[PDB]
Amino acid sequence: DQVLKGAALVGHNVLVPSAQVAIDATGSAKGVVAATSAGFVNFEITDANGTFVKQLSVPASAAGEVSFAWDGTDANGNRMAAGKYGITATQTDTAGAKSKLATYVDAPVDSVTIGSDGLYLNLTGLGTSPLANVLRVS
Amino acid sequence: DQVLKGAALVGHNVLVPSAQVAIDATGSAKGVVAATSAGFVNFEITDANGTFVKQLSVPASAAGEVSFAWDGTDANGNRMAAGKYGITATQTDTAGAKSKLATYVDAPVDSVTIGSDGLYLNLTGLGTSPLANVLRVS
Repeated sequence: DQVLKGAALVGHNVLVPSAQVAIDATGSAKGVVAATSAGFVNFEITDANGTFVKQLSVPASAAGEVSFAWDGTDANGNRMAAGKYGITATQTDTAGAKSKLATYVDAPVDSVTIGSDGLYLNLTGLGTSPLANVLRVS
Repeated sequence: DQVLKGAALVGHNVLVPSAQVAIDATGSAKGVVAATSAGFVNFEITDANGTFVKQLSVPASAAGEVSFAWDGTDANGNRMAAGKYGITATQTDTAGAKSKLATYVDAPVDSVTIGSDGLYLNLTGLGTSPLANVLRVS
């Protein structure tokens, strides 16, 4: 099946549901979230223990997709260590109503592996992901 | 395309990436998370403002899927109001290393709608979801 030819993903970038994002030493982690109303969404980055790292805010013209991007630095301008960081997204509509939105992280498909348990994508920085958890190639 | 016959989803349950879960007045919200190591995972339920509601903990024989279930009550045994609640999952492996895991919520596909923007699933309690964000029918 092309459930095999999904090897064409190798070399490209994908969007997968992830509660965390990753950065190397050069920096930058991007992704998107689906806003259900107009307003703004605040993306909070925490560390291993759960310590505050940085916070981003993005306006939302109206319901729809909304992108985010972390430069890999803390609120104090400091470049954080390469590794995986937790990310939480909270929406606030025009009215003040709050809600948690699912985060989708963008990552490069370094390679694909086909083992006994099906086909898996080896996402750079993030790790492993079953071909299926993919939201789309963007 | 059967990208249309995915109307067979109506009446069944699906697993979709969600940062929140929902409960009616009778109760119960379930879902799953993919543990990357053996240990335990703690699911924390928060409210609209972000107030603590309840916390669940589940052991993990080893890397793999792990299910969760909230009875709709707070840590103090109180039945919370019907509605949407935020859920966060944190893994702790045998060693004490912590990590945030992506949450997938199980919800009944009340119906399917096909509009100008493609086909959408009307998930009971959660709301809307584009056919694609679905992880699988379970």
